[PDB]
Amino acid sequence: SNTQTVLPFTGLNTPSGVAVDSAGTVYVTDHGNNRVVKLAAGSNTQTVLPFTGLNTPHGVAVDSAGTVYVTDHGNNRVVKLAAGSNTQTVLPFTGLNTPSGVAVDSAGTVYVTDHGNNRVVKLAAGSNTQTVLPFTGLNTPHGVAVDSAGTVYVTDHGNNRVVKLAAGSNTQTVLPFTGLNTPSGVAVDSAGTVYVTDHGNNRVVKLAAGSNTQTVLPFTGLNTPHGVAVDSAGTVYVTDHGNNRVVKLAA
Repeated sequence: SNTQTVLPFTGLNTPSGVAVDSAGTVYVTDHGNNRVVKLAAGSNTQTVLPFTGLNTPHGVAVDSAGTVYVTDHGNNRVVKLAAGSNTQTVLPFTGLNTPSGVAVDSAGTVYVTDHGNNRVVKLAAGSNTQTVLPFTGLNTPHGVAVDSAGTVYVTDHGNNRVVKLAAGSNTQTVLPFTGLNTPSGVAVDSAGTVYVTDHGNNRVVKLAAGSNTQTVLPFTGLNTPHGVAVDSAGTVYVTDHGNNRVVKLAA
């Protein structure tokens, strides 16, 4: 599409993460206001999720049941809220330092970019002890995403690259993105297309599987975009952080 839509969130300040569930509900981390807000598809009014004690929250993810996972970055913790629940759960990660991105796979495993420790950790559903993914040489990583085979994608923000790690592998792969001037958000769709937000170039780029064709999505007027999400219809959502808005663009 060459039509982008500003979602009717209101009063955002320096928003970071965005996520979209199978029903089309959109969640955004309104980082500068210490809140997480959501818009149901077609809804006119945003609602603040009843998280408690959030401080400069960053990443957000949502699973198939509508559970919302948020990196409570200012508190070095990750919290989740089941749909309809008023009582958040603090996930039992340990030793986090300014965590950023969060993702959740089909098995309910939660992946967190432990940005301040240059590592990515994961926590299986029902487990109380995280594992460290064997990425190497990361520097201030930001976003994280996971596909259906369990392959994990991380934006290695400080090294201006996007790297991926298959489940059970020791060798990470640098993806053939070009001209990145520091990446932030990442997402992956069912076709294996990888989407990245490019901070210094104020743009969202996607990488087609196999061909490795890179295309700049025709968003316009972006200013320091942060989070990116993609829904089942292929529509791309970006947190336009510098402009305090969330924008979407159909394929």
